Amino acid sequence: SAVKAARYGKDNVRVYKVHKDEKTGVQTVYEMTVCVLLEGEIETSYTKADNSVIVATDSIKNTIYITAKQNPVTPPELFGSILGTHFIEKYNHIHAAHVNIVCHRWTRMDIDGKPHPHSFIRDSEEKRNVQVDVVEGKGIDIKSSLSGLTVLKSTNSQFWGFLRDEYTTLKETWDRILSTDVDATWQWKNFSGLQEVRSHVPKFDATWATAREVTLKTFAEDNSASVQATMYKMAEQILARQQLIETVEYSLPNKHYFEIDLSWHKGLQNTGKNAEVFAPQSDPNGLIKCTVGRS
Amino acid sequence: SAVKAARYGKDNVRVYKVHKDEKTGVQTVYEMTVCVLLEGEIETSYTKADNSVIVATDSIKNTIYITAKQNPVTPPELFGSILGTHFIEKYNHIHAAHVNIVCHRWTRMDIDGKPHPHSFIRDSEEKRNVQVDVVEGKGIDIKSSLSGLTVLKSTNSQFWGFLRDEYTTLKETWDRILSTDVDATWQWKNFSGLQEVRSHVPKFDATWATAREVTLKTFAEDNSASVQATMYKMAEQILARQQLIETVEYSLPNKHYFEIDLSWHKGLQNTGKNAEVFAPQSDPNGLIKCTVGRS
Amino acid sequence: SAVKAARYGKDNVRVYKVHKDEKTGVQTVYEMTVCVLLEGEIETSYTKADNSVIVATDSIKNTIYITAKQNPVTPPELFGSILGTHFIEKYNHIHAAHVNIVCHRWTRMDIDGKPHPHSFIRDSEEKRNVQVDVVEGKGIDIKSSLSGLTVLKSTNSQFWGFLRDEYTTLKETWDRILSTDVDATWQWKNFSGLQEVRSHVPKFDATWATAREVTLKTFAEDNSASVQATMYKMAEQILARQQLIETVEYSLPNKHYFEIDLSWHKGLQNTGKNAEVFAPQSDPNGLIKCTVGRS
Amino acid sequence: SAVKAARYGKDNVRVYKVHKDEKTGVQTVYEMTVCVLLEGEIETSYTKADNSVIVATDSIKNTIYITAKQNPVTPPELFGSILGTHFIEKYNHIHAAHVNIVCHRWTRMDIDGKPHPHSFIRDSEEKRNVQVDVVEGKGIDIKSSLSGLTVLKSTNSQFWGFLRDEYTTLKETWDRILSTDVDATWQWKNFSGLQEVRSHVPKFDATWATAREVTLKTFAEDNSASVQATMYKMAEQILARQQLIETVEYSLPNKHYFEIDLSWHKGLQNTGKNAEVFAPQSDPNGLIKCTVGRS
Ligand SMILES: Cn1c(=O)[nH]c2c(=O)[nH]c(=O)[nH]c21
Ligand SMILES: Cn1c(=O)[nH]c2c(=O)[nH]c(=O)[nH]c21
Ligand SMILES: Cn1c(=O)[nH]c2c(=O)[nH]c(=O)[nH]c21
Ligand SMILES: Cn1c(=O)[nH]c2c(=O)[nH]c(=O)[nH]c21
Repeated sequence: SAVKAARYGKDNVRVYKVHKDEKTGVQTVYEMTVCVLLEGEIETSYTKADNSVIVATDSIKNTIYITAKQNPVTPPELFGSILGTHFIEKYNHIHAAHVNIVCHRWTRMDIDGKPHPHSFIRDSEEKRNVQVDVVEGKGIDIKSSLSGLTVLKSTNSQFWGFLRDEYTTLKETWDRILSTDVDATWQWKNFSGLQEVRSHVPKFDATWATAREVTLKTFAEDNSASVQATMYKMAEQILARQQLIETVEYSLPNKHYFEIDLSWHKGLQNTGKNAEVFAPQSDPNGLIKCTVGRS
Repeated sequence: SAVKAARYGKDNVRVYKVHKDEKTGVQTVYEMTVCVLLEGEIETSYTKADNSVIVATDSIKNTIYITAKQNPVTPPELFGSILGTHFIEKYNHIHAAHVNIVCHRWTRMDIDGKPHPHSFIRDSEEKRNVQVDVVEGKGIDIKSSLSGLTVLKSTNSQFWGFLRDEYTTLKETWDRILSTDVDATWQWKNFSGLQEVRSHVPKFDATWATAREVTLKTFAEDNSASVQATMYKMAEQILARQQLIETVEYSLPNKHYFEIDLSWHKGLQNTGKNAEVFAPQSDPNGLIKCTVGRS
Repeated sequence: SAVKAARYGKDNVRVYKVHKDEKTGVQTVYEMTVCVLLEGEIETSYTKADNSVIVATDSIKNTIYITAKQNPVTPPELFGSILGTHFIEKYNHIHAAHVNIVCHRWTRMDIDGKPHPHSFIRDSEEKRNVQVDVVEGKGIDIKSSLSGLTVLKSTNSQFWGFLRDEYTTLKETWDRILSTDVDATWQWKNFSGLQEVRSHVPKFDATWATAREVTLKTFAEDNSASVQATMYKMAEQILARQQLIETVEYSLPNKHYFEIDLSWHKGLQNTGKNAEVFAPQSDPNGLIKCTVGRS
Repeated sequence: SAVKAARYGKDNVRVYKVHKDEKTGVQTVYEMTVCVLLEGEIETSYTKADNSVIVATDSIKNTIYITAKQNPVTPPELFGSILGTHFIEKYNHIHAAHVNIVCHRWTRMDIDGKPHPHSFIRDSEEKRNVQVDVVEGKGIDIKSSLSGLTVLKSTNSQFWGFLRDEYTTLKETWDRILSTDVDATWQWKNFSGLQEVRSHVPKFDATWATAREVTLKTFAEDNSASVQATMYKMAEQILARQQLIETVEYSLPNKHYFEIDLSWHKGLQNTGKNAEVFAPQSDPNGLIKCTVGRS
């Protein structure tokens, strides 16, 4: 039998960093959860009990804290690239590093209509993530994403004209609620190395901001023919705004809100144009995905 | 053996309601999760298999939807009072109704710097809750609360001068991170019945807004001597601003962020005044509670 | 304003202890999650920023580990009583200790049809818990419980003869699925102090075993007229088997499994006597409670 | 811009099925959660708002229930293959179906030392899963797995001889606790179609049983040199026992239990050979993976 693939490392490493401006006294915090998995010439640790090739996962954890202490942790695309590059340069037998970072929100509080210097609030569970794969001799591949962005529109969503056969009971509709949790990922063109990633630093935050803005505006303004149609419009726009992106992927659940027929009770009217009270459904849910690239 | 206490009903009933202003075309959504438990002369369903005294939990579910269709669902203090009163008036053998409502956030989206008519975003998992106990002949007792409000301040929190004995290892500090998830509850004076609850309707939203504002401002501005001291200041203020509140209760976890000593690595300085990178601790956590009333 | 009630302490303290029999070489592990909250003359920490009265929550954490090192951790009723008694005896101004312990399952593995000396498996998420309140001058009050015991029976459950009115749509049934997650609590007679708790040590594990056995056998064998009726039969039996219990409380969700009408598809028969495929409902759920004591 | 990849369908479809033996009166239940995603000539639903190519996700849900009603649901490898084949044969423009099934445990209860005919218990949260990809013209690819199997051994695990450099603080050890949640996947040789899957039906349950048995025995009996070494031994054995498996993949977290130094308290000895009380760590955790195939 043989080892076809192997990777190992440390997951769920929580890190917080504070930056203090001695001038203004203003403080800014960053909190993330980091995972680093390594690959290389490590097969013998599995096959011959040879631990000599293993950089202990505890040491990988130490390295994450040390790297955060000596480098900026934002944007996460840069921090991930520095961290991944460290491992492949430091250890001759390690040839790839896979770094996943989830950034948690700590938004500056406004007290009395004005930004507080050192107090923050977690406004929603939405995350900004990055996946960075640093492979010796093959550069740096970065996928950036936003996830956990939950939205709902109460009208201006339709779903009619779908295939109807002997398995179909769903009625066509011209006015429904649409609600989803957005997961959007944009994949960057391959970078030759850290120097190239550093040269594009300003584009990272800007592109995340654009992806978020296009998602929200399109969802709110599109008179949606389907989740499929609306998501394609979002991806099209993002690709048009940033040339250094190769593909955009969206994965959207369709979280159903059902009408409740109350006519059995005193002829109460609560369906169609009279629908006011709905039952949110926890499961099942539609799941719609698409990856859009350049023609 | 005998039945000392008994209650039964329906939990986890998800409800959504939309209000449409035909004039402006503006739509407003409300989403909540409701639990209703009843008490009364129902012992025989337990002791003699007598189902005749049971209002089926499925019927309680129907009743929640019907009541939401025919009444306003906001503020939740009023909706809960209407729902609880319904059961005790409708069924002669039911003498108490206990209604718990959790309101989920659906905040109107701003697109292009302006409120969208029918699109919403879930901004944080913070909840506004109510517990309403409607007891025949004893009026209506309402406890209102906010929970899941997660905040952090990066400085201006101290903890020194605590008891030191042979079980103590904790070092005193004059500058630490303070982070918590706020759970605050204000208990209203007993109301004689629905008419009295209706007479105070405007105070409900106003008091929730005040509780939230006082919590956030006090947390941000207090140079905290301890969680105990800071929380007492919050409760004091709320009681001073609303006479119809009898008590205010706070329950605050102390979510620890530990310094990381990196001196073993090239003499790197990351403790005390040089602390920049911290390790958030998932567990254990301090838990501090207090109930403040009027003297 | 005044402090009406106050308690503080450490939550989510995970503890593991191993016992090694040098004779047989057999090892036994115990893993629990502990919470300790104290009450006493501590108001001034809230009102005057006086930390001198505070036993730091970090010290409470240290104390839990030290106590587990020097005492048996089983049965949890005894360990909780020792831990709570420690605080009220040690600190003159602390007058009550509230200890909650959740015991996690680590069941010895059987390899080749025989008990392994030092390997264990977590067989289900069911917990054994205790709540111990040690109050100066008022003895020790112990509530023991089992929770997270999930069961289902596919027939021999009925529900008919309930109240029918204009809010009712539910059909009567003589054959349905019954599924629930059992939460059962038995409250012991008050104990005068540690000496008395030690004198009854053998009854703790025995009573937990009896409660579990009676719950499982009654659920399996009762031709259930309702959740209410079946749960009362369980509580009756437990009270009859252990005199030192004052009350037994059960809290049971009714986790619904709905029939699916497939007749619209080629006249397929899947309801009533022909029901084979069902849809488990995640929410809402019935919730039925009862506390049974001695007449 | 162009559609590079697209898939859509229904997730989180809960299904329960009961089988009743009219002879013995014995009943057997199966409960699963199913996800089906389709691919094919559906780009125009995204690009031109053409819903005519969409088999509604609600219809996919109906199809899952109908298929479960007319076919056996066990082993899940067969049920998944039937369900996936249905879509590609039924709809000319659908060319691939991806079916994921999670099977939940409902284990027959033993009452009075004997199997009950219709009562079951959920013994642990461990799952048996399958992923089936049915691709037109390319056969059926099946990956089977077990996950959520949580185990711990209190001794007979070592970790020494790993790389030591300026990032290393971890001490070598010859006796530690090892605990993990096992996720094991075995990938079958490609099958030409349903007929071939049906011909191997008996191997599915047998191979799952073997994978589970080999995992448990190896974990318990190996004097582990590392997680890497122990997991490789498991995969080797499974491959040797079933020729129709091409690869075996394991993904194992290393859930740390730390020693607690209590020497600061009255010289208490709780480290090394005297270690009895440990602190389970919720995060971070090592994560070790490997895919083993045939040489
Ligand atoms: C309600 N609904 C389905 O049943 N399928 C689908 C789909 O593919 N896309 C939708 O936008 N909605 C929807
Ligand atoms: C850090 N810390 C403890 O250990 N105990 C306590 C307490 O009671 N209150 C605090 O504000 N912090 C704190
Ligand atoms: C199905 N069902 C209800 O609707 N109510 C009730 C109840 O009170 N008790 C039951 O056992 N079942 C049930
Ligand atoms: C404790 N520990 C580490 O720090 N790394 C590793 C590793 O790769 N493998 C282990 O078995 N343990 C371990």
